[PDB]
Amino acid sequence: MSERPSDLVVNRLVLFVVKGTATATHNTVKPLILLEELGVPHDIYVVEKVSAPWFSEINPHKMVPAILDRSPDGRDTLRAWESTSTLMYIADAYDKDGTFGGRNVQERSEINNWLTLHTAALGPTAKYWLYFYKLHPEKLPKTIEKLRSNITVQYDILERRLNEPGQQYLALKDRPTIADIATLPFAMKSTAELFGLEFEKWPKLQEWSVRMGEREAVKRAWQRVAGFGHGEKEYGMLE
Amino acid sequence: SERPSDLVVNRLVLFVVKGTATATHNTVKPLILLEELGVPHDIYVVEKVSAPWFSEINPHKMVPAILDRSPDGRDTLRAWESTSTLMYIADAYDKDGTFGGRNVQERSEINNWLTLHTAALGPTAKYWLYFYKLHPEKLPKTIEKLRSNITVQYDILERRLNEPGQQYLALKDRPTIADIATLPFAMKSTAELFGLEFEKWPKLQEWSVRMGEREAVKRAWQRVAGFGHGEKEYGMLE
Repeated sequence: MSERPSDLVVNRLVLFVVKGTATATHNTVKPLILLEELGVPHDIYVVEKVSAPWFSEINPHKMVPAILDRSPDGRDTLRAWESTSTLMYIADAYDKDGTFGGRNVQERSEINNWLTLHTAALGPTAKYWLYFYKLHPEKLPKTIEKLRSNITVQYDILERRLNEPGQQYLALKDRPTIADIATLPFAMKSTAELFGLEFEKWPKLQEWSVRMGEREAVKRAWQRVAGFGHGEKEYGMLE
Repeated sequence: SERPSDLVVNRLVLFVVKGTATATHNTVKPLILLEELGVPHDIYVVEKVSAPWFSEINPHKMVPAILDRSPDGRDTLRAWESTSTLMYIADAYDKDGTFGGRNVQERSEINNWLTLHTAALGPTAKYWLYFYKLHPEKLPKTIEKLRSNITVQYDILERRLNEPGQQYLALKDRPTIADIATLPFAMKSTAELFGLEFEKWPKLQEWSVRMGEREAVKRAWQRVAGFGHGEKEYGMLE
C-alpha cells in the first residue's frame, strides 16, 4: 500500500487526468464523454507525475486515463485503465439500460467489433504515428508515411460502414455507443489535419464527426478536459 | 457480393486461413475459448481474405472472423478482431462468467488486462512482425523500437504475476479471456521469434506453461496448425 497523496479519497468514481495539453487529451476525453452522457457523479484528479510509484499501483502502464471507484456493495475499491477499459467499466457499472453498452448480444456484437477496431487498429496506429512524428529522437519519414497510409485505410473502413443504408453511427443505426465515443477523437477534422489529410475525402465520416460533435455531453467533455489543471488548483483533487 | 455455395450458418462458423507459424497466433484465441466452453462450431478456411464476400463479414479483411445465429434464431451475427471474437463467445456462450467474469469487480480487472493486450502488446507485436518480414524495405531502427516496447509489456506482465497469489493476469484463481488474448504473444516460441530470452521473465514463463498445459489450449494449437491441410484445402471443413 505505497503512500497515496493525502487528498486522494474514493467517495465516488475518480477520473485520473493530467494538465490539459493541446492534442494530448484525445484518450482522457473518452471516459469523460460517457460520464457526461450518463450523468455519473465523479471527481477529477490531476496527476503531476504518471511516473510516481503510487500511480503505477493504480495503472501499471503509467498513463491517463485511469479510474478508482467503490465496488457495487461499497466494501472494496475497483480500478480501470486503458481508455477502452474505462468505457467498458463505466458502461458495466452505470449504463443499466445498455444505452451506450448495448441492450442484447446482437447490439453488443457490433459495438465490440467497432470498439475493438479502434482499440487494435486506428488507436495504436495514430499513437505510433504521433510518436515517430514528434517524440522519437530521430525522424523516420518512411515509418511515418506507412503509418499515415494505414490511417487512410482505417478512414476508408469507417467511410464504407457510414455509407450503408440508415447507418447513422458506427455500431448501431439508431444511437451512438462506446464504439462511437472511442473513435471520435481520432476521426474528426482537427485530427485529420494533424495527420496531413483532407477530411472532406471521407464525407459520411465527416458528417458523423459533426453529428457526434453537436452532442452536449461531447461539447462539455472537450471544454472540461482542456481546462483541467489550469483552474484554481494545478495538481490533485479538483473542487 | 454472392457467398460461396458451401457457406451456411447452422451454428458458430470460425473463419481461418491455411495453418502456418505466422498466421495462427490470432485465430487460436477464439478457438481456445470454443474448446474451453465446448461450444458447437464449424471451421471455414478462407482462400483469399481480399475476396469481396469476406469484406462483407470483416471490413478489415483478416481472420479470425465469426458468423453465428442470433439467440432468437431470426438473424445472423458477426464478430471480427480477435479480442471482439473472445468478447462475443463469452457474451453468448459463457453463461457462468467462468472466462468473462461473474461481477463488475472481476470484469474490471479482466477488461484492464484484455485491453492492455488489445491496445499495446498485440498491435506492437503485429507492427514488429510487419516491418521485420512483410514491409518491402528493412527499417531496423523502427523494428528495434517495437522490440524494446515488447520488453516493456513483458515487464508489466512479470510485475503483475509477481504479486502474491496472482496465478493468472486478471483473477488470482482462474484464467479469463484476458489470459487467452495474451498467451500467443507471451510464450517461449514467440519470445525467441522477437529475439528475446523468455527466462528473463520467470513468472511470465511459468504462467505461459500453466496456460499451455490446459487441454483446451493443447487441442486449439493442434487444430489451428492443421486447417487447410486435411481432405479439404479451402471452404467449410467436415
